Amino acid sequence: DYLLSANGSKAIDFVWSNFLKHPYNPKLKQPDANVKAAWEKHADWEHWSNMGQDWSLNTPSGLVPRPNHGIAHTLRVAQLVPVIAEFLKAYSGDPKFQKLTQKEIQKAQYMMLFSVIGRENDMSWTDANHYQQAFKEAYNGQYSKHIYATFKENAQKGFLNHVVTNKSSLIPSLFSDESELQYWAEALDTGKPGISSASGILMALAHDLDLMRCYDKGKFNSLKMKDLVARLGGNEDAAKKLADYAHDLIVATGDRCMGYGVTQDYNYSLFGKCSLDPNECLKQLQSIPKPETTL
Repeated sequence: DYLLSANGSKAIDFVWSNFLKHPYNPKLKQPDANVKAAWEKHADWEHWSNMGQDWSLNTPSGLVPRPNHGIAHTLRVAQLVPVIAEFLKAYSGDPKFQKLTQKEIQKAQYMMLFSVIGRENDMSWTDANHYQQAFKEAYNGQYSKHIYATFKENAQKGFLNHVVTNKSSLIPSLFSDESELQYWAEALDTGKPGISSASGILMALAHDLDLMRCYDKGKFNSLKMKDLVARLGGNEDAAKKLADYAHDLIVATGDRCMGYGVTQDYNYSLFGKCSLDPNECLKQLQSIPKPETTL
């Protein structure tokens, strides 16, 4: 509901125009020859080609950059936030979800719009660690700045640039004061915030659910589904209805689904409409009914 608010739509337009519609960084497409060789020594690491994975996607309506972390992904994880929050209040039994206010839910949803704007490639945190160590091995202990640290500062500066000229709209209708705005500026990280509070968990589950778009069924059920079921008081049925909703949002945007339910490849036509026009993407997400807490 808040994605249609004045603050929400403005944040959506900002992250799209300034970050999400722009290509990745060519320098971070692959490691150098030396780092590659050190990377290739670890036959237990995923290949260094992870830095170049999901660079862009060809589509009837145009070339879609960062297809795995674009506007479609961003809008979905935001759409999931208030829905998951209502499922947690009903099925968790955990007091800190009960103390979650509507205001905090709106902020959590708002912050997820900035969750992946700092990315310069599609590599994971586990991939970025591999780069740093492989770099260190190839150059005998030489320091290299962690790529996700660069991602965070990029996202921060983007967030700071937006909120600084819209303080009157954000405070106090969304953020109570500048200090609470300061809290989220420091908490903002790639994918999910570094906090483990009520809002932090809520935002983490939204990010985790949408990972069914790029995770195989085996990895998704083991790494993501179990703690979602565990978060809802071991209610696999409630977790299923939530995952069904995340699935339907992905299908609605023509995105690929690999880890849950009726899997599918890209719908290049539909995915292109949504990935190149946030309002068209939002319109598709609105075609899916909000799941009620009852089974």
